Amino acid sequence: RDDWRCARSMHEFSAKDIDGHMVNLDKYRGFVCIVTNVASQCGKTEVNYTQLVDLHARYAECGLRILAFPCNQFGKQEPGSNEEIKEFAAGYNVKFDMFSKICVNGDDAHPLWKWMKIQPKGKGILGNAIKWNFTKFLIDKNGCVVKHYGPMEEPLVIEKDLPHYF
Ligand SMILES: *CC(=O)N(c1ccc(OC)c(Cl)c1)[C@H](C(=O)NCCc1ccccc1)c1cccs1
Repeated sequence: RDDWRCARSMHEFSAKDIDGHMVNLDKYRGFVCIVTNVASQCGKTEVNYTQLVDLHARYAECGLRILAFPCNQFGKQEPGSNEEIKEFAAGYNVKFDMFSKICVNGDDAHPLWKWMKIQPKGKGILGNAIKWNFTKFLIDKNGCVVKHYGPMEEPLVIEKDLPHYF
């Protein structure tokens, strides 16, 4: 639709988790979140999953949460079913939140992703297009986008930004 344009927080959105159940993202109010588009057959799948698991293990007790959205739009590198992707993520000992596969670009992009991309200046992205697998957004406790990190930036580079938002 168009109402996503008017939102001011991630917490105004909902999304289906990887089991198919709708999740209201306002449950993340009060938590610092990394939101990322993931893929199982990407050249950087291992480094992204393992470092995201490591960050979550290290900072969940501080309030860090991670929202992973599978997306097949980049080299068709997430071709499997939601059940297969859940089983894949389990292989990296993922304990953060897996969502159902979505689009992140184009007219059928999930509204949360349409919204994140238009956030200002250094928060949202340039060109209204996610470029590849494993773009990361840092979301503060109020659900606002505070930083983004591109497909080639390892998740551990986010660690230096976390203390300003916990
Ligand atoms: C979990 C947590 O939030 N930590 C922390 C506090 C404040 C900030 O920045 C505002 C950040 Cl990034 C993290 C832990 C932490 O507090 N570790 C110390 C453990 C402890 C031991 C005894 C009593 C109380 C706390 C941090 C993780 C890395 C650096 S600080």
